[PDB]
Amino acid sequence: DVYCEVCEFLVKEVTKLIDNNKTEKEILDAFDKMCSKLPKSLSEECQEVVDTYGSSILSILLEEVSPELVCSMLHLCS
Repeated sequence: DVYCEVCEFLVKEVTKLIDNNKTEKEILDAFDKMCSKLPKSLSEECQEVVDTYGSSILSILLEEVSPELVCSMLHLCS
């Protein structure tokens, strides 16, 4: 309800990049600018999530697992 919020944030943003035809390389690189979207309170936690979870989020999304389930699958939400 903290690492969960940043996790829901990232999932959506990555599925936007998926829906806009970004290669996987391009999304890994778009992780640095993603946490810029957020206020400073959250940024640090955000970069903690990108660092351990980012590419695992992307891969699961790329397996066609529902965006909805990603964060709880990874034990960041729920």
